[PDB]
Formats: sequence, structure tokens, C-alpha cells
Amino acid sequence: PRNISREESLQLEGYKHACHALLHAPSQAKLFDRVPIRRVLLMMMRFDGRLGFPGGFVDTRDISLEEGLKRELEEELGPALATVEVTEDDYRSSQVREHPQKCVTHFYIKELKLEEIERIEAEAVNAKDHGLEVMGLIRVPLYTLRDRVGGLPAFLCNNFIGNSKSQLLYALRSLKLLREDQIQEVLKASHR
Amino acid sequence: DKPRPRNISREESLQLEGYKHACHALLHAPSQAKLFDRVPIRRVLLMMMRFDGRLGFPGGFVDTRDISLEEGLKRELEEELGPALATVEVTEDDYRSSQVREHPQKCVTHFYIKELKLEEIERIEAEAVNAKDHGLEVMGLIRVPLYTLRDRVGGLPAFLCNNFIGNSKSQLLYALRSLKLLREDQIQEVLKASHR
Repeated sequence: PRNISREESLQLEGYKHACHALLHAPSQAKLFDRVPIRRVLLMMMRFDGRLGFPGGFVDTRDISLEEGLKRELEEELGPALATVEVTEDDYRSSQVREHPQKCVTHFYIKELKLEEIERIEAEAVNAKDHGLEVMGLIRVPLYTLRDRVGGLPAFLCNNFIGNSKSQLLYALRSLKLLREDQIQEVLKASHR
Repeated sequence: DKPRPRNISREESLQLEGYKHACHALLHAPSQAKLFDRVPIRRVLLMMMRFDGRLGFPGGFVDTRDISLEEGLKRELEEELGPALATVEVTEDDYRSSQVREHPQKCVTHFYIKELKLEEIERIEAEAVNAKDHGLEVMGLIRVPLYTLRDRVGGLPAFLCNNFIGNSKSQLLYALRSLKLLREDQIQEVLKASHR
């Protein structure tokens, strides 16, 4: 809901912290041999029937934000994440809420090689949380099809948890995948 | 005066021209797993995220001339889910219903339901990542949450607020009924909670 610096949010007291990450990789694949995938962005279907980024609650008095994220990624995505290090340099932004509960959400973005993403998908089915906390991994379509709705716009009509949709839109800008006008167009198209 | 999406008999749907045919399936298996050690999964129902950003059931377009509806389905399932599907039966006994539509398409959709063993579902999930359609027509497999969480929205009702292709949402509701997972009044409740 509201922006806040990492350092600032880390000085707070009585707040619940959560760390989530977008793992992505460039791709040369083309849907139907014509529509470039451009980049693979991973999200998941949660136990609560909503889409979200992998990650979760982190007790900052016990462990760092990066340590907590790491532990949650392994449980959710599998041991493939043991070879993947999401660090402080991968940290992007934090948002804060007071109502309904005092919550800080930290968003990380980490680029990987396509083969690493593919290996993560392969081993996610053997993750501890597969079929429970995590109901499956999905890739985010970045393109808009000819009917001007299929793909990204339609995708944004799904049910996202918390500020995950805002985080995705943020990543689309920061990774320079879509310009501000293109984002507005995809948002408009999803609105009708 | 225009027609709308409506139920149609298999025989009738096959006895006409100008309409495209599609076949999709719900593959499912009983499970003893429990979420948070207390919420029974009860059953694993496979759906997927499509290339078009919508949720749907695996399957696709089928040529009524070439092979049977059963045959066309099994072929499409193999491209979407991987080679494990080649060994999967799928007969007329797995056929369930058909819907005809004209609205900006003119299409007939056939829905199938087939029970498999849990390990068979698990195998398909593992092999789906190496299927021809992975990362293309198929953006990932998902399991349908059947339970409703304590806040009375999380789980199936929130799941039902996602973006579903065509009549896949009706097909899912049909399945929850025919498999005796939920009564009609329970189905009406999840819809009500999802619309809230």
C-alpha cells in the first residue's frame, strides 16, 4: 500500500515481515512460431486459490530477510533453489501497511539463465510444498494476442494475493519489458 | 434473437458442419494429503494456465473427420502433458458433455472426466515440464483447491474468481457435482462467497 525504504522498515517494531521474489530468464521461444515469449517470469498458484510470487513470512529477530526468503524458496520451489542465491543486491522494494495488520512486504527480482528456470520448474514438483502450500508454478505471458485481450491483459484479470499484481507491474517497468503507455493499455484491455 | 452457449447431445454435435470441435479433460485422483495438517485435499484435480493467460482444462481442437473424439483428445493431451498420456485409456465412458456456441467462434466443446492413480497424476506433473506445449500453449499445471479456508473465501471460492476460458468454469462446477465433492447448495455457497 505505501512505499518505504528497506533500512526504514527494518527499524520498525511490531511489524510482520514477508519476502517474495520474481525469478526470470530471457527466452528466444515463440508462441505458435510467431509471438516471442521474450522472457520467462515465474509466479505460482497458492493454497488459497490466488496467484502470487514465491516467498513468505520472515521473522526478522531470528534471521535476516535474505535467509528467510531463501528458506521459503527452497520449501516452495525445491532443492533447485539451493544452487540459487537471492541476495541483498536482488532486493528491490518494500511496502508497508498498518490495517488490517502491521505488515511489511519486501519484493526481490533475480535474473537467472533459462536452463536454471527450467530446472526450477522440473524440481518444483518435488518441493515439500507441492500440492499443499503451492498448487503449481506458472509462467506470466508477456505478449498481447491479436484480439487485444489474450495474454497479459487477460492474465491480469486473475485473482492475485496482496500487492503481487502491483509488484508484477513494477517488474514489467523496471525490467523495461513494457513502456508506461503499454502497461496502461494492458490495464485498460483487462478492464474490458 | 441470437443463440447463446448451450448444452448439446454428442450425436447431434457430430451430425453437423461449419462448427469446430474441441476436447478437454479433467484428470483427477484421490489424495490423503492434508493442508496445514488439518485441511483435507480430498482429491487432486488438474487444470492449467494457458498461453492466453486464462485457466482451462488440458486438451484442444479435434478433427471430427480424422479420428474419434476420444482419439483426438488423447493426442492433444500428449502434446500438452507429455508422453505419459499415450498409455492413458480415455474411452467413451470418460465422455461427459458437450456445449455448442456461436458467439464470435461457432464451436463445439466436449468435456471428459477420468480418474487416475495419484502417482499417475504426479508422474504427469513431472513430465509436463518437458511436454511439447510447455512454456507455449501450456504455461503451467495447477491443482484446484477443493476446500474453503476459515475466512470462508480462501481456497475454492477465491480460486473461482480467476480468469477461466470459455465454459471451463461451468465444466469445473459440473465435475464437483458429478464427482460428489460438493452438493448443489455447497456449490451455490462457494459461488456466493466468490462473488463477495
